[PDB]
Amino acid sequence: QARILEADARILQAYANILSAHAEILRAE
Amino acid sequence: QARILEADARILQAYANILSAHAEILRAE
Amino acid sequence: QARILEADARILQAYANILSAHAEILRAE
Amino acid sequence: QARILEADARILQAYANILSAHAEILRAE
Amino acid sequence: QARILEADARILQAYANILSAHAEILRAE
Amino acid sequence: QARILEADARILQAYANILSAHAEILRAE
Amino acid sequence: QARILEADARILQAYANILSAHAEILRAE
Amino acid sequence: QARILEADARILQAYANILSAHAEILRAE
Amino acid sequence: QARILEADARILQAYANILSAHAEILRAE
Amino acid sequence: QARILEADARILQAYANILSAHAEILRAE
Amino acid sequence: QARILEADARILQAYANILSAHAEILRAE
Amino acid sequence: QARILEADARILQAYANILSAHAEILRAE
Amino acid sequence: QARILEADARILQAYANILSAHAEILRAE
Amino acid sequence: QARILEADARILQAYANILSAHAEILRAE
Amino acid sequence: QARILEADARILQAYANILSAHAEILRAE
Amino acid sequence: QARILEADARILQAYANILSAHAEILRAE
Amino acid sequence: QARILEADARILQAYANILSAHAEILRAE
Amino acid sequence: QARILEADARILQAYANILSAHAEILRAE
Amino acid sequence: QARILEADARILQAYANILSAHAEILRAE
Amino acid sequence: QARILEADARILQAYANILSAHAEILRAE
Amino acid sequence: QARILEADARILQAYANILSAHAEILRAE
Amino acid sequence: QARILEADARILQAYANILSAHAEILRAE
Amino acid sequence: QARILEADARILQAYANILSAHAEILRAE
Amino acid sequence: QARILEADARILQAYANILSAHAEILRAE
Amino acid sequence: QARILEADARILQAYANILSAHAEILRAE
Amino acid sequence: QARILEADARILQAYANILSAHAEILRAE
Amino acid sequence: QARILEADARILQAYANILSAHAEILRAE
Amino acid sequence: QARILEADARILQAYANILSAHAEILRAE
Amino acid sequence: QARILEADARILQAYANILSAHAEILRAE
Amino acid sequence: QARILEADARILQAYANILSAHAEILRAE
Amino acid sequence: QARILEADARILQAYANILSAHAEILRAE
Amino acid sequence: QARILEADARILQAYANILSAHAEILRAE
Amino acid sequence: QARILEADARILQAYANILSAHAEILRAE
Amino acid sequence: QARILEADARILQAYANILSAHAEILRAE
Amino acid sequence: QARILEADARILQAYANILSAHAEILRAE
Amino acid sequence: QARILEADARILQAYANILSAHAEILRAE
Amino acid sequence: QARILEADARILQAYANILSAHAEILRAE
Amino acid sequence: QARILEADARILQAYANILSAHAEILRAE
Amino acid sequence: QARILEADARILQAYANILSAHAEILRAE
Amino acid sequence: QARILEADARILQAYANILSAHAEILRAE
Amino acid sequence: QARILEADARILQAYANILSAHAEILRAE
Amino acid sequence: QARILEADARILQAYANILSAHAEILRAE
Amino acid sequence: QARILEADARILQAYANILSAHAEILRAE
Amino acid sequence: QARILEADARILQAYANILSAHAEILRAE
Amino acid sequence: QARILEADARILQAYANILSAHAEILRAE
Amino acid sequence: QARILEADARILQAYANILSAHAEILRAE
Amino acid sequence: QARILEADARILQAYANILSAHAEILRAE
Amino acid sequence: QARILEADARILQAYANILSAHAEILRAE
Amino acid sequence: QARILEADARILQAYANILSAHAEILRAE
Amino acid sequence: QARILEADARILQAYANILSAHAEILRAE
Amino acid sequence: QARILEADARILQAYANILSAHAEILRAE
Amino acid sequence: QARILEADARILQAYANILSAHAEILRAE
Amino acid sequence: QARILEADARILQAYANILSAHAEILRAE
Amino acid sequence: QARILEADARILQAYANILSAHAEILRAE
Amino acid sequence: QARILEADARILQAYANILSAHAEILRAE
Amino acid sequence: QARILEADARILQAYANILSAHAEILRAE
Amino acid sequence: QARILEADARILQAYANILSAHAEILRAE
Amino acid sequence: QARILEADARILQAYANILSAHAEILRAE
Amino acid sequence: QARILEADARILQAYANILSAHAEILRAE
Amino acid sequence: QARILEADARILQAYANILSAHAEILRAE
Repeated sequence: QARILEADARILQAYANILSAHAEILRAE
Repeated sequence: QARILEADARILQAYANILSAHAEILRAE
Repeated sequence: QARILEADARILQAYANILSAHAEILRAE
Repeated sequence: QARILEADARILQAYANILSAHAEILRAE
Repeated sequence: QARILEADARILQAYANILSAHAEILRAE
Repeated sequence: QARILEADARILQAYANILSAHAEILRAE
Repeated sequence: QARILEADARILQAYANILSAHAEILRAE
Repeated sequence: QARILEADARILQAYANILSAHAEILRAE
Repeated sequence: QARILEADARILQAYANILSAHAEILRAE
Repeated sequence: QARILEADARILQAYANILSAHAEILRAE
Repeated sequence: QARILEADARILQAYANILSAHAEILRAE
Repeated sequence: QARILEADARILQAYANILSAHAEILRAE
Repeated sequence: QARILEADARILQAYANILSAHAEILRAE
Repeated sequence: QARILEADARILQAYANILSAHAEILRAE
Repeated sequence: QARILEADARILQAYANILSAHAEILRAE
Repeated sequence: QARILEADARILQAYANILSAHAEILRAE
Repeated sequence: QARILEADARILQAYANILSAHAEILRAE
Repeated sequence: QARILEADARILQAYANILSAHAEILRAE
Repeated sequence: QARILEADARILQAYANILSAHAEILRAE
Repeated sequence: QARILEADARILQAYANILSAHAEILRAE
Repeated sequence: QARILEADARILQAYANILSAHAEILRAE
Repeated sequence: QARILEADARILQAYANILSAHAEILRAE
Repeated sequence: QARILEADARILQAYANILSAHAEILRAE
Repeated sequence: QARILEADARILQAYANILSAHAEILRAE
Repeated sequence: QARILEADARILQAYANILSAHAEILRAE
Repeated sequence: QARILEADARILQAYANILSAHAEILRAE
Repeated sequence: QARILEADARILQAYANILSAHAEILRAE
Repeated sequence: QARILEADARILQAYANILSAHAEILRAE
Repeated sequence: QARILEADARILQAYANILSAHAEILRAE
Repeated sequence: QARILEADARILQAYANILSAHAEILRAE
Repeated sequence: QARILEADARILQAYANILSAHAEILRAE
Repeated sequence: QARILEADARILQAYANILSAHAEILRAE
Repeated sequence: QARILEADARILQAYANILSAHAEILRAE
Repeated sequence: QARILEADARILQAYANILSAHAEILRAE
Repeated sequence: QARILEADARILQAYANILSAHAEILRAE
Repeated sequence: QARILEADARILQAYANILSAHAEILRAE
Repeated sequence: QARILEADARILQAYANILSAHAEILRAE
Repeated sequence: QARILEADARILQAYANILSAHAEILRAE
Repeated sequence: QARILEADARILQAYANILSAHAEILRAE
Repeated sequence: QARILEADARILQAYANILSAHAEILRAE
Repeated sequence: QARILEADARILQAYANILSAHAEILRAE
Repeated sequence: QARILEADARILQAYANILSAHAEILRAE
Repeated sequence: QARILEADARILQAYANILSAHAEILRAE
Repeated sequence: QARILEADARILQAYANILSAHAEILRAE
Repeated sequence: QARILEADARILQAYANILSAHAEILRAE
Repeated sequence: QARILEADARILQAYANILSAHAEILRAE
Repeated sequence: QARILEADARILQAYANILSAHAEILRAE
Repeated sequence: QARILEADARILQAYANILSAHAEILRAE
Repeated sequence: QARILEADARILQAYANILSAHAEILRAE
Repeated sequence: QARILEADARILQAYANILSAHAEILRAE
Repeated sequence: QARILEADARILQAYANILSAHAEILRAE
Repeated sequence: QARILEADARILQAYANILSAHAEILRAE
Repeated sequence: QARILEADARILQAYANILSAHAEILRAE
Repeated sequence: QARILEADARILQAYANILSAHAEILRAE
Repeated sequence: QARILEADARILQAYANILSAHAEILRAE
Repeated sequence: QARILEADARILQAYANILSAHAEILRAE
Repeated sequence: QARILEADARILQAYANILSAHAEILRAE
Repeated sequence: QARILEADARILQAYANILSAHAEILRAE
Repeated sequence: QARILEADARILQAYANILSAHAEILRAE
Repeated sequence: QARILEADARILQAYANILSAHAEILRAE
């Protein structure tokens, strides 16, 4: 069951990467 | 029944890989 | 389980970066 | 867990920056 | 945790700046 | 923590300025 | 903390000014 | 703290002025 | 603090004026 | 402080005037 | 000097009892 | 010096009782 | 020094009772 | 030092009662 | 140290009551 | 340490009440 | 350790209330 | 251990409320 | 062991709320 | 043992909500 | 003189109760 | 003279109770 | 002379209780 | 002569208690 | 003088109850 | 002669207690 | 002076109830 | 002669106590 | 001054109820 | 100043109700 | 005598429920 | 005598519930 | 004698509950 | 004799609760 | 003899509580 | 002999409380 | 011998309190 | 021998108080 | 020997008071 | 030997009073 | 006012005539 | 006022006639 | 105002005439 | 007033006749 | 304002005339 | 404002004339 | 007044006859 | 604003004229 | 008055007969 | 804004003229 | 009306005959 | 009315025969 | 009425036979 | 009535047989 | 009635057998 | 009745076996 | 009855084993 | 009964082991 | 029984260890 | 028993250590 929690953590890390990429794209202009 | 949980964990890991790939593609430009 | 908390912290940091970028964009004009 | 508190502090600082920027914009006219 | 209190103080200072700006705008007419 | 009290004092001073401005506006007519 | 008391005194003085202005307006007619 | 007492005295004087104005208005008819 | 007592005396005098005005109005008919 | 006593005396005199006016009104019929 | 002021408050509350008794005289009719 | 201020509050509440009694005189009619 | 401030709050609430009693005088008419 | 701040909150709530009583004076008209 | 922060929250809610009372003053007109 | 964080949440909700009261001031106009 | 996380959730919901109140400030205009 | 996970879900839903409030800020403009 | 799985489902639905809120942010623009 | 399977169904439906939310993110663009 | 009129209204409502009771006598048959 | 009229109203309501009791006698059959 | 009429009302209400008790005798059968 | 009539009312209410007790005898069967 | 008019309104509504009770007497037949 | 009638009422209420006690004898079975 | 006008509105609505009750008397026939 | 009748009432109430005690004997079984 | 105008609107709506009740009197015939 | 205009709109809608009620009087004939 | 006839109607409708229940017994086969 | 007939109707409806429950036993198979 | 028949109806409805519970036992399988 | 039959009905309803609890045991699996 | 049967019903309902508690044990898993 | 059976029912309900407490132990996890 | 059984029930309920307290220990985490 | 068992129940309830106090220690954090 | 066990229960409840006092120490912070 | 144990319980309750007094020292700040 | 009492006496005499007529009708069979 | 007492006596005599008629009807069978 | 009482007396006399007419009509058969 | 006592005596005699008739009916079987 | 009371008296007299006319019409047959 | 009261009195007089005309028309046949 | 005592004696004799009849009925079996 | 009240009075006078005209028309036949 | 005592003696004799009958019934087994 | 009120007054005066013209036209025949 | 009850009894007897015939038919196989 | 009860008993006997026949049919296999 | 109880007993015996048959069928495998 | 108790005992014995059969079936595996 | 207690004992023994079987099944793994 | 106590003892022994089995299972890991 | 006490002792021993197992598990880390 | 005391001692020893384990865990950091 | 005292001593020693550990932790900073 | 006293001494020594640590912490600033 711990694998589900690790997968959720990885999903949230991917979401954070998405948000950081969008922030950098917005700050580009 | 534990195999269902392992399969769900693998599905979530695949979703995280999808999100990371999309993040890298977005950061490419 | 601590990885979930670290991911949440990273998500909130990304949100703060988004807000700071929007603030700088608004202050540009 | 302290990282969550630091992220919340950064979010609130970003909100304060937003409010200060809006105040300066309003005082411009 | 003290950073949260400092951020709250900054938020309240920004609110005071907003109120002062509105007061000056109202006193303009 | 004293910064919170100073911010509250500034907020109340701004409110007093708002009330004084409204009083002057009312006394104008 | 004394600044809070001074701000409260200023708020009450503003309220007294409001009441005096209303009294003068009423006595106008 | 004495400023609070002075402000209260001014508020009560304003209330007395309100009452006197209402008395004069009533005695007008 | 004596100003509070003077203000209370003025308030009571205003109340007495109100009562006298009402008495005269009642005695009019 | 004597002004408070004088104001109370005036209030009681006004009450006596009210009672006398009501007595005269009742004796009218 | 709190006793003198408390006695003044008692006198005013006694007058309030006078007025309330008169009111419930009117109500009993 | 809290006793003097509490006595002032009692005097004002006694006047409030005066006004409320007068109001319910008017209401009983 | 909490007693002095509590007494100030009591004085202000007594004035609030004054104003509310006057309001319900107006309402009873 | 919580008592001083609670007393400040009580003073501000008393002023709020002042303003609400004035409002329902205006509403009763 | 929770009492100090709760007292700060009470002060801010008292100011919120101030603003809401002023709002319903404006609304009653 | 849950009490400190709950008090922080109460402070932020009090500020939210401030902003909502200001909003319904604007709406009442 | 559920209390700390619930308090974090309460803090974030309080910030959400902040943002919603600001939004309905903008909407009321 | 269901309480910890439920608290995590509450934190994520609070962030969802943050994002929705920001969205309806943008929509209100 | 149904509670742990239900909590996992709640976490995933909270992330779904995150994504939907972001979507309607994009839609509101 | 129906509860475990129902919880599995809830987890899968939560993932379905994830995918649908992502889809309507893409659609909102 | 509001009490006499309210008593008249009570008498008429009592007669209304008489008539309604007679009606539901007829209805019960 | 409001007491006599209120007593008349009570007598009529007692007769109304008589009639209603008779009605629910008829209804119970 | 209000006491005699109130006693008459009590007698009639007692008869009403007689009739209602008889009714619920009939109903209990 | 109100006492005699009140005693008559008490006698009738006692008979009402007789009838109600008999009714709930019948009901208990 | 609002009490007299409210009592008049109560008298008229009592007559309205009279007429409605008579109507539902006619309807019950 | 009110005492004789009150004693008669007491006798009848005692008989009512007799009947109620018999009823709850029947009910206890 | 809003109370007098509201009482007038109540009187007119009571007359409206009179007319509607008469109408449904006619309708019940 | 009220004493004889009151004694009769006491005798009957004593018999009522007899019957109630017997009832709660039956109930205790 | 919104209360006076709202009372005027209530008076006019009461007259509208008068006219509608008269209309449905005519319709019931 | 939105309340005054909303009250004007209510007055006009009340007149509209007047006219519509008159119309359906004419229609009921 | 409407109650007896209504009870007869209830008995017949209960028999109708009997027959309908039997019918849907036959239908469920 | 309406109670006896209503009880008969209740008995028949209870038998109807018996038959319907048996029917949905057959249907559940 | 309505109580005996109502108790019979309650017994039959209890048997109906027995049969329905058995039915939903069969249905839950 | 209604109490014995009501107790029988209670026993049967208790058995119905037994069967329903067993059913929802089966359903919870 | 109603008490013995009521106690039997209570015993059966207690067993029903046993079974329901076991069921919600199974459900909580 | 009702007391012994009631005590048995209490023992069984206490065991039911045991089982429910264990269930909500499992649920709290 | 009802006391011994009631004491047994109290012992079992005390153990139930033990288990519930342990459960809410687990829940508080 | 009921006293010994009641004392055992008291000991177990005291341990329950121990556990609940520890729980609310954990909750207060 | 009930006294020794009751004293043991008192000792355990005293320890429970110790733990609760410590808890509300933690809560007061 | 119950006295020694009761004295031990008193000592522990005295320590509990110590801790509670310290707690309300912290709370009074 | 005596005319009201005479009218009430006539109403009660009419009620007595109604009861006597019903008694004669019942005694006819 | 004596006419009211005579009317009450006649009403009670009519009630006695009703009871005697019912007694004779019951004794007929 | 006495005209209202005379009108009420006439209304009650008319009601008594109605009741007497109904009594005579019932006694006709 | 003696007529009321005679009527009460007749009512009680009628009640005694009712009880004697019921006794004879019961002794018939 | 007395004209309103006179009009109400005339309305009640008209209602009494209506009732008397209906009584005469009923007595015609 | 007195003109409104006079108009209401005239309206009620017109209603009384309507009722008297209807009474005469009904008495014609 | 002696008639009331004679009626009470007759009522008690009827109650004794009821008890004797019940005793004979019980002794029959 | 007084013109609105005068217009309302004129409207009500016109309505009274309408009612009087209808009354005369009805009385014509 | 002696008749009341004789009736009480007869009631007690009936109670003794009841007790003797119950004793014989108990001794039968 | 006063022009709107004057226009509303003129509109209502025109409506009154319309009603008066219709009344005269109706009174013509 | 008794004929309706006899007809209902005959209908229920016919239904019982139907059920007995169906039972015999089912028992034939 | 007893015929209805006999018919209900026959209906229930027929239902019991139906159930016994179904039981025998089920036991056949 | 005893026939209804006998029929209910037969119905319950048939239900017991059904349950025993089902138990034997289940024990067959 | 004892037949109902015997039938209930047989029903409970059948339920015990059902439970024992289920226990044996479960213990088979 | 003892058969009911024996059946309850058998039911509880069956429940104990169920629990023992479940315990053995759990201990198997 | 002792069989119920023996069954309760067996149930508690089964519960102890359940707890011991769970303890061994937990100690396995 | 001693078997109940032995079962309670075994239950408490099982609880102690549970607590010791949890303590060892906690001390493992 | 001594086994209960030994079990309580073992439970308290287990609690002491829990506390010692928690103390060691806390002292680890 | 001495084992209970030894267990209490061990519990208190564990509490002392807890307090010493907390003291050392506090002295660390 | 001496072990309890030694444990209490150790607890008090731990409390003294707590107080000394707090004193040193306070003296640090």
